[PDB]
Amino acid sequence: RRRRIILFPVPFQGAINPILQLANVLYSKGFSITIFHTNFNKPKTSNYPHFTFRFILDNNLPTHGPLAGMRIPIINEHGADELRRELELLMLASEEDEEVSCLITDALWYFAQSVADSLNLRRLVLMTSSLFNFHAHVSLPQFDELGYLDPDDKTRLEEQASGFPMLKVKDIKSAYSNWQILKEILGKMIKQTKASSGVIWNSFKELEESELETVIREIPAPSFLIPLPKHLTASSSSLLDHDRTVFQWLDQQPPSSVLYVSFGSTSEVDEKDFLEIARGLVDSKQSFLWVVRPGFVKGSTWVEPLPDGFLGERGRIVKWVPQQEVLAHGAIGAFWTHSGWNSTLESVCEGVPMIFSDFGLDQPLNARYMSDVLKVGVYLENGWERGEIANAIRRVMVDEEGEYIRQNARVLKQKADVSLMKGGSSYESLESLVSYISSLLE
Ligand SMILES: O=c1ccn([C@@H]2O[C@H](COP(=O)(O)OP(=O)(O)O)[C@@H](O)[C@H]2O)c(=O)[nH]1
Repeated sequence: RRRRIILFPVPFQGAINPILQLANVLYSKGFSITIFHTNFNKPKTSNYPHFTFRFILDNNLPTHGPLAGMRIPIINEHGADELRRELELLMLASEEDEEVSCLITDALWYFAQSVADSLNLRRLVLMTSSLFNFHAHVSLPQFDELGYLDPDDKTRLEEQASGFPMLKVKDIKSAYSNWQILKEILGKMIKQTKASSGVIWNSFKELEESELETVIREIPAPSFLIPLPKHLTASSSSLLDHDRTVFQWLDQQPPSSVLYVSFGSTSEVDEKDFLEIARGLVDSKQSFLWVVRPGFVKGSTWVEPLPDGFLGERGRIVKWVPQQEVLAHGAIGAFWTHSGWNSTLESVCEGVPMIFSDFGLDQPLNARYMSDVLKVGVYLENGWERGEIANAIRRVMVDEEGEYIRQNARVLKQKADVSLMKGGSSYESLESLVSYISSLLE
């Protein structure tokens, strides 16, 4: 292959997944692929015989928990010299007829821009969160001087934000609840994304059409929107063993009778709220498949606080599944999600309507957009209460009053499918991306 692309993900599941989906999309278009990766949380290299892996940067920190994410600031602050040596030696060791076209990194690797610059290597960024999230980010000054960033101030919560009517004030509070902490790294990510040679968004035009103008205005480099879950699932980059019972169980369930439930990799709840969630599921009387990661419940290894047989025959709790493949199964009627972007987009691409909870960061923004703009789910935006949970589940899955949500999800899946076909917005965006990358050396 004449042209090689180097991709460098952040080593967590929700960041590895889109990068390796993109790597496959680019390999399909004729590029050779080198993955730079930490030894930490490395994927199964034997699932990618067509890729070359080069392990870097970590050849005392915990492997799990919120402290695991400390690797990202540390590598941003201390990895430049090593990344440069690794990039330069690969650039030098290339075949006579081969050329390294560009580096693609997670936007969170803001340190890679100066490194790539110093080698005259173009860097493109893969955004793993939405255009709407970015639009909210760049509106933070206007939020600030309206005081919305004031955790000890608790007013106008249910009001729409002025100048940003798609959001409520509480959404902004929740999303930027750690602002004073994160404003530094957030600012660096945005700066070095704007300074990049191109931004790839895991999205599609018909999903976030209200946001395109913002990214054209705010980012000089070209933007490309590609809905990676419509190209392929992320099953090959799973860091955990998929549960081997769920599909046999799903085959025993009537169509659209199952609520899939997963609250995310790092989310955490009190025992009180955990039990209230369980009560709401039982009260809904719907069948459910619930992925609970060990540690989800404060103070318990897994799901100890659940009483024996409390979930009855209608429910299953597992630790890990191939999520997009589950969402594609005919038994699934709805998805109760924490509103992480991969999960939300997977559900959209499989046409599954959603019930939304959130645990901060971009999740409240995703829930608000999907529930109020697209109207493909119900946002539980006032905590955990068994009656409200049961009503939301049933509205999406059973009630005739929720038909519009179910139909809106079906229509949006069809729009994603159309965007991939020749002539569609995603197809042409990918065509532009391939031509752009191919042009970078001339
Ligand atoms: O049992 C599970 C739970 C999650 N996922 C995948 O893990 C990723 C989770 O990313 P997301 O952005 O939704 O949220 P996070 O867990 O990073 O907060 C998605 O690709 C899911 O399909 C999976 O394959 N199986």
